[PDB]
Amino acid sequence: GDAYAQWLADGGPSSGRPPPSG
Repeated sequence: GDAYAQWLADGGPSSGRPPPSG
């Protein structure tokens, strides 16, 4: 899913959330 694009924008792992799968 497009959630990964936002996940990286939030600093990736730094954000404090699991990387979306699809």
